[PDB]
Amino acid sequence: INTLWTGINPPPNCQIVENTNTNDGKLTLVLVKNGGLVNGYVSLVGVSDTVNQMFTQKTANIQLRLYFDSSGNLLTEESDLKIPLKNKSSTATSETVASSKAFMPSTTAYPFNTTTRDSENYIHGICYYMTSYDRSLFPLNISIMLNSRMISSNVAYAIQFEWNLNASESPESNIATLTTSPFFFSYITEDD
Amino acid sequence: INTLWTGINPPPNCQIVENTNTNDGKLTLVLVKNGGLVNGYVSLVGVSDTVNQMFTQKTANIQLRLYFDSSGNLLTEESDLKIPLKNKSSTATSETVASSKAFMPSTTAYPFNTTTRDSENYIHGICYYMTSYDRSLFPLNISIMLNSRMISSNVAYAIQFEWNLNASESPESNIATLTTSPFFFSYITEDD
Amino acid sequence: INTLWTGINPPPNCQIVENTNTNDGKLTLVLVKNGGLVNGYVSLVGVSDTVNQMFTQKTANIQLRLYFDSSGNLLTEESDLKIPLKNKSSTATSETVASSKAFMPSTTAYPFNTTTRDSENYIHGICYYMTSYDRSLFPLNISIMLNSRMISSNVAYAIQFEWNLNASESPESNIATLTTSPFFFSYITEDD
Repeated sequence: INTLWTGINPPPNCQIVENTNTNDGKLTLVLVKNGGLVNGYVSLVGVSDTVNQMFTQKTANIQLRLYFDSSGNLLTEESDLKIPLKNKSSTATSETVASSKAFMPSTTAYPFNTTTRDSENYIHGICYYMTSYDRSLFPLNISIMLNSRMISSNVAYAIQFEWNLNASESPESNIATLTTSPFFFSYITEDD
Repeated sequence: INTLWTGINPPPNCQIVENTNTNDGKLTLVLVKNGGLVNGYVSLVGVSDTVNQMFTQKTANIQLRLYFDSSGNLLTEESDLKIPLKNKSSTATSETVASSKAFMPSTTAYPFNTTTRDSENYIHGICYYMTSYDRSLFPLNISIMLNSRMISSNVAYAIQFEWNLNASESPESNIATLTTSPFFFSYITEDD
Repeated sequence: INTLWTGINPPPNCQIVENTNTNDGKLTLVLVKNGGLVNGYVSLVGVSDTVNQMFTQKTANIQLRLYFDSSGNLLTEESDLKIPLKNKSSTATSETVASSKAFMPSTTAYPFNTTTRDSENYIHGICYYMTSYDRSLFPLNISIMLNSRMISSNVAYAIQFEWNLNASESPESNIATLTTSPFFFSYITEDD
């Protein structure tokens, strides 16, 4: 049960836009309990042509905000991911809510809405986008927020993924199925 | 047994130049089963005058292709690595064949030779090389394929590393035994 | 017991400057036993006024040198880290000197003071420093040396961290609580 994910290759379960009437992408998130820290693995695959065109320009920004409750269960209504996470006990969602907080980011490490302590609970790094026709690689800046702020009375934990493109003439086409490359990461996990 | 590796400080076990009939590099590969993911650790060291006199050029491309059978076993023949991977249980491999599939990259999140899913199963990142005389750092792109294509009937999985340099004037002498800094990756292990 | 650390959020446990009568930074370090590997986590925070004003220039290089005795305990004398690394069996240390070795960097994969092997035991990568007023990032260079050399007869293993700024005009203020973003690393653990 040391794993909590989206599933290997899942169906469209994102909402890359503050409008979209449905799911436009395909987030693949794999969290694994490693004692003190949690092991991250993140990768996005745009499903909606609207999201598949964003890159067509020269600069873009996609961010997905995830919110959990006090027991580490995804809150579909609040968070951009609209499909619950499950812990691989098959490849199918495992039952027995034995607490998923084990995968939750320590609020003592990653404090909520605090000043005189300014953010300093960010994850920064680079992932890459492989060009449609040409197989080139454009570096897109990725950063994980971690307990951004609780927008809801029922938000106890938060993990936010933000990809930022800012190059000179991205793939001008659409075959740009937009595929962010895997971004490996870790964060101090919540106590028990 | 969470560990499948090349062993600590192995002996020449690669075939880097697509020409050599002898091993010209020492590859260190360590895979550790961690829930639904597999923690990777690669580093490479040059052995032959040939390989070592590569960063003497402002441009290089070394690539190692590994192929395993349905039982997570390495195909020495089809691979550039000519020594089977072993599981930590001493510092010496452990016997029995409970199957090394648990370390094999899931052929569901990373499919084989087909279109409509054109690549997107690549892990791109950056590792470094630290000059001989001086102590300066050179960025050298790394990218891990993952089930490129079954170059043989008896191929179940494949993992291909690829170190590429592209700067302007690198340690041009020779002592350059060549050394990639370790690069850390993670992918979705095979079901079981 | 697979978690050796400083503890989520610690007290200035450092000694960056080769001067400071006392500590001046808050190093956050998490090691995790993981098969033949050790998954690391690193983030440093500036406490002193002197430190929090380094990034008021264009360059800087700070290095926390670490050393352990044959059983894997942090030798506070020789290190710039002045508080032993406790085991996580609460959020407060764990007893039973059943050995912390398993967390230590294999003296074989990473040898000590020697030639014919010069250096070749560094981990290089980039983490980031966010701007105080602007929400920008300035990439710094962190190298992890592993088993540098043994400066004392009681030195068994060592893990040296080095961060390096080398850009052009950094957050010239002081608000610079000097918070380096987390740096994920892995190294091959000592036999047992």
